[PDB]
Amino acid sequence: LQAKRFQAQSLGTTYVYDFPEMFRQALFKMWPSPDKYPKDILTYTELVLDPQGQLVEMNRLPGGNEVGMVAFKMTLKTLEYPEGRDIILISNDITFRIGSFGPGEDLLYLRASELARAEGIPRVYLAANSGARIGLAEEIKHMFQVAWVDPEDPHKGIKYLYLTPQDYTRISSLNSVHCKHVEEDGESRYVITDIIGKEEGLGVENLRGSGMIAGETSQDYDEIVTISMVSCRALGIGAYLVRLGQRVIQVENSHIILTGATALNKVLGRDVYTSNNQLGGVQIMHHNGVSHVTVPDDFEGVCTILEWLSYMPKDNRSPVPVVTPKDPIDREIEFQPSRGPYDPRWLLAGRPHPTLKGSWQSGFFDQGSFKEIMVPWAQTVVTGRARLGGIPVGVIAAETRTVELVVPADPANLDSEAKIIQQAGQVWFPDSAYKTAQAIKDFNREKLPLMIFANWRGFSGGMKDMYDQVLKFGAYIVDGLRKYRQPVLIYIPPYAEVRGGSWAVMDTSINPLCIEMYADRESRASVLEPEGTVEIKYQKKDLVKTIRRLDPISKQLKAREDLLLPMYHQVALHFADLHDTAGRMLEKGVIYDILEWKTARSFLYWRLRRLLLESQVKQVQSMLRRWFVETEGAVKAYLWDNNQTVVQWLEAHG
Amino acid sequence: LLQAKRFQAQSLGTTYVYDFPEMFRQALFKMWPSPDKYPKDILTYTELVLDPQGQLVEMNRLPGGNEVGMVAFKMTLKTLEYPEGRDIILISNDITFRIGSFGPGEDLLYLRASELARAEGIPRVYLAANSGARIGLAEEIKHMFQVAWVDPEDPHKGIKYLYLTPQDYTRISSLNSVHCKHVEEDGESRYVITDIIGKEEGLGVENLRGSGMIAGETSQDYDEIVTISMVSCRALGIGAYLVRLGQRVIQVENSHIILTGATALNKVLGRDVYTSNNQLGGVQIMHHNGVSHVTVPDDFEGVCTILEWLSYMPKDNRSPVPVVTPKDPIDREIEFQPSRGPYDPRWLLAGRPHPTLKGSWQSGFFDQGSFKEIMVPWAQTVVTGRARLGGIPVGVIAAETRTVELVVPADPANLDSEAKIIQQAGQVWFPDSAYKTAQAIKDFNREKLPLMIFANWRGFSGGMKDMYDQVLKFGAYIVDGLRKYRQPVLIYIPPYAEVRGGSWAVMDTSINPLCIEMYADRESRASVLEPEGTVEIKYQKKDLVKTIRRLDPISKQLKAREDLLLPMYHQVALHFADLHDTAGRMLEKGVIYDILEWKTARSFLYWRLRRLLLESQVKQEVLRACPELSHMHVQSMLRRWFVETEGAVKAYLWDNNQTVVQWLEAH
Ligand SMILES: CC(C)(C)OC(=O)NC[C@H]1CC[C@H](CNC(=O)c2cc(-c3ccc(CN)cc3)nc3ccccc23)CC1
Ligand SMILES: CC(C)(C)OC(=O)NC[C@H]1CC[C@H](CNC(=O)c2cc(-c3ccc(CN)cc3)nc3ccccc23)CC1
Repeated sequence: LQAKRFQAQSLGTTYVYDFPEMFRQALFKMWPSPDKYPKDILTYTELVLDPQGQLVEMNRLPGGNEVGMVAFKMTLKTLEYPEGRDIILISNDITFRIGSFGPGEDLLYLRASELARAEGIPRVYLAANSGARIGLAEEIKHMFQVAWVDPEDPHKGIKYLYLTPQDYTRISSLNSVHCKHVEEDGESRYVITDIIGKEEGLGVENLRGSGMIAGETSQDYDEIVTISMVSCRALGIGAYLVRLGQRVIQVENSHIILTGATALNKVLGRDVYTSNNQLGGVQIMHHNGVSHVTVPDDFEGVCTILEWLSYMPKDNRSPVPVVTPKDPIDREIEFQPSRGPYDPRWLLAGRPHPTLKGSWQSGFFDQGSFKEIMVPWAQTVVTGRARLGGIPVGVIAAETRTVELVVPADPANLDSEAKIIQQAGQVWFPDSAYKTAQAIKDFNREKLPLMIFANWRGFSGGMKDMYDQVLKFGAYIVDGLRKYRQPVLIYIPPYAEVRGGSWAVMDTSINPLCIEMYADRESRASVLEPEGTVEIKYQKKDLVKTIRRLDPISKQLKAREDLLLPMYHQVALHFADLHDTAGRMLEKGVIYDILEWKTARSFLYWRLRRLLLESQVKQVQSMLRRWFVETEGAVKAYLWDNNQTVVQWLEAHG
Repeated sequence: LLQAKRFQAQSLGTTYVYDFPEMFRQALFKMWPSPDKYPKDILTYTELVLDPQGQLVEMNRLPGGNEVGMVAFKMTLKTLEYPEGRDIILISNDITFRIGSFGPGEDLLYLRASELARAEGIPRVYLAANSGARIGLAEEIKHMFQVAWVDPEDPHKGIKYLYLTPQDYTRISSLNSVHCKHVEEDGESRYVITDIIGKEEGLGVENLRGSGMIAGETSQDYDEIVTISMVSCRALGIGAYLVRLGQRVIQVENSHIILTGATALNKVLGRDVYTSNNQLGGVQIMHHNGVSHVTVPDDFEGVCTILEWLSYMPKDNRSPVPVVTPKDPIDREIEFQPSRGPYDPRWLLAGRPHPTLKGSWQSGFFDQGSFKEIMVPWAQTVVTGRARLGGIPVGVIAAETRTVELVVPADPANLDSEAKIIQQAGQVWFPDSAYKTAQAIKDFNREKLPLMIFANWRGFSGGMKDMYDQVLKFGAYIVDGLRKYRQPVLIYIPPYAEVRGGSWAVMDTSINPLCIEMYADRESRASVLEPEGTVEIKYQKKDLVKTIRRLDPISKQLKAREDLLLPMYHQVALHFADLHDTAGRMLEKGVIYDILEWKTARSFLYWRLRRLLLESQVKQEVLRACPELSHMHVQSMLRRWFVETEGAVKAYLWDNNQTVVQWLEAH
């Protein structure tokens, strides 16, 4: 017990059978107000496989593992689900054969993953592995013979390897070797054509059990909630498993590798790499978007899992867990967006008052609810989870400030150095387009609604960015949104803009059943900005036609026009901006309704509470409207355009 | 009379839209074998025009008479694959009508001809020669609006607001072209302009809802039907998006696929960085990154590339693959012999027109002249294309073994940038070639094509820069693409080729056992690690020393004998680890269907693919009436039906592919 408990702590990780006590303890932390802690906060049954190759809920004593993989079906008690929520907890045993994957490790991972898929409950995976198992025939190793090209003289080569007829006969019929009988020199010998071995998990068959678990993981992300935690290391198959599950928590001083540092130096020849953390540590994986969040220790990772889960429904057949809000809906929004650049997280989470202490300047979402993912990667777009009157939502927000990308130096070219790049705010770069698509896909498979705070000038059209695939990454936004199954609320806040190519990828017509567009009183939208519109449709000739109409002096002339030209151009710009308003967006029907920031929280809440209520009842629209008319009256029918009325009605009638 | 529009298109380096149908006709004559066996009405088409209710109607009319800068055609084409005819939808911009800009009607006519191709489940062909979303200003309000200056002496002080005189607010009806707040400044009535709407439709944000409409439709099209796009002259904004959402792109030389022009970007940067639109989205960029699958010198050569791509694709999303009678026999051996060292894998696929003599050809795996590659300059460690195996069209993916020389082109925005040469080791999946592979898998799956993988991978790139460039994300896209694969997948490791660890994992039969079939050659290899790797962890100096003591007569002083024997008994350990990596082991462990031989692999895999295709159609007819039956109820039915007709003496021949195909084709 303490021998395995030492081997794990010496490797910096948590011993596998101690993990459920980290879950029971973190549930106490997440729980609000003691004394009133619930009875049986954490209940579980260890998942083991029987000799029939089938899973069984049998409960034993810790340490008694015959395979280097441990799974548990658990029931957790949370503020979201106080009676309990179920998950499947798979984990690698870092003590047993150094966390390698053999047939028995692949099979348990598969059968527990298939059980979570059948129930539709979250699959939480704990990674600490050495990848697929490796093996040579040790029986054949201590018996095999060599036939040299010159028996003097090891140089010149080898003809083949053989077995003495006594030894070929001794290993039966056991099927461990394929041999061709040969009469050479004067002795009978069995040329080893193929080495098979009388053991499982020696080569090729460990890849079939790797493909098996990759395909299952691939499919789970599409039907259930998958979460992966990297502790110590994730190698080859272990690294691909975390990726296919998409939501990765990387502990500090851990690595997500495909091949090791020594292995890569051995192939390349020279000593390129220093460590495995270099190749796939936090500085690589938290920065390129493979890792969603970093944590100091395994305990903190256990907390981040439950934290993410608190935004997610119980299973794939249950709605989002809406909780009684502590922060009211009847409040205005203290924080006010500026015309110039600002941090979009203020717009979401609020901020401490700029001058006053210890005051808080409120934001769109409920205080303390805004939890961001993929923070260091593709900083021109903000991705995360939040709560709106207790409704957990997926959050996507454009960054308006110029950001800093630090491409690290390539240890492979000794003349390489870190490339520093500036990325302009309100722009979808190849990376930010990828991030926006990825968060769309991830939040859709969590069965979460989506909230986008829109502020985009367009996609980057520069040579490098076009070479780097912006066209391909922008197309993935259009499809992520088309495939969206829950409500999508698109909002342009005050002094924000959505221009040409950006609107086209998120418009109501891509998915009208989910997408709804809301524009602020002070927001803008058009094909080009006024400058672009002015240069094509409001040229110098028209500009001179305007002076010779409005200027009373313009009745010599060239002296008067050349003075007013930069002034009547400012006129043209202002004229063009008047065609880009929310007033025009409403007249044309491209948006649902014009919003006012201070009251946008309360409006969007009731509209969101409505849509989620309306969809559950459906799991047909005219049927819902007629049932309102039937119960409230044909005289009250005008209130069907009022969300609070309809919300309070749906919550009552049912 | 309309020859001026024809002259306006020639000067823009493109074809006039009403001349494209006659190019199709001519291209079908070129692609028709031996005259005069030319079929009656090789091309028959109708023009698709929108009615005033916004509905598509079939019209037989004279050219040059469209009142929207978009044109659509419902074409019936007589080809070798379908001699009685196949249907396509042809949509194209009209570069002479408001410079091919996308307005209200242009967007509705693209959406309606697309939905018709969706509803009919047939190919949708789009020819791009556009200018992106249409822009405009309210011209009426322009010659009438007033400026309220903050200091009118003195206009340099700025603008307070723009307004209307009481006179002009009345004149402007009942027209709803402006929105005003009534003001009393100084003493006279002024109607402040708050919002300019405009009389004419298709100015601002309504064009972007029309763009979102067609974007979402093309995105659906690609997933459901065959999508092909060609680029002539230019593809701007929404136009660039359309070609990409359709995925399969032919870019004509000298044309550009861009989001924003060089002039506008230079104004935005405040620096004269770009000199041409070609530096942004010309073939130098689009053909070198995968957005453009192929390039052609002119509009007629690309019209030929569409029909060429179509010759591998079924007539609709319901039909089977167009199987043509083979001119190149199935009964033949492959002449080209893969080497132990690197070779061009296009020699393994298409052969070569003979090394010594000249020669016609030294035969390859596929039928002569049938291999047609896509994405030639992009991610050169993987080869992607289409080909025919005894007249069966397939998607082709082959690992490249030669060390590829990648030229990273100079960034005119970056001052220290030069044309950089990077080395891409053969047999390795990099962030770019993993992406290229998953792109081909996903795209060929939507063509409803069987896939054939000629595998030779050492694994994925594990270096720091490559891990940072997303090799895990892209490698995972191979898993997701093969799992969702719907037609047979024939993976084969050629002679002297290898599949190691990480590379087998992404493509194993367990990902899609209903589709995936694994075959290995007698001279191929596979395992978790390369011999050198297996020997490094599992056959250490301790075991190496032990062997020296057991197999060396002299080793019975000691330390000196073994030190001069260690470099050689090490090579012996490599020989030992390599015999675990043979096809013999792969077959024993049940990881491969069978061990094949290079010479006879073409004959073998043809009858197995003919079998797989024939049986899948039987399985479909069966699971149409009773979708509760499985693949195995279908397997034993045909198996027992064969029993039981031919034997039971010939029962062992249910395992022979040619025999079952012969029984199938006949029965
Ligand atoms: C440069 C950064 C990194 C900021 O981003 C990009 O590379 N692209 C993002 C974005 C940039 C703005 C663009 C919208 N452009 C305009 O509204 C605009 C257009 C034209 C213009 C003129 C003629 C044509 C011909 N159709 C097109 C544009 N000229 C201008 C001059 C000054 C300021 C803005 C503009 C979207 C992409
Ligand atoms: C080769 C490059 C760096 C261009 O590509 C990669 O980044 N990844 C492909 C990679 C996949 C993993 C593989 C490591 N596997 C081994 O089996 C291995 C090979 C050799 C090895 C060394 C030298 C030679 C040349 N005589 C051949 C193999 N040495 C090792 C030492 C320790 C552990 C594993 C290995 C490497 C390829």
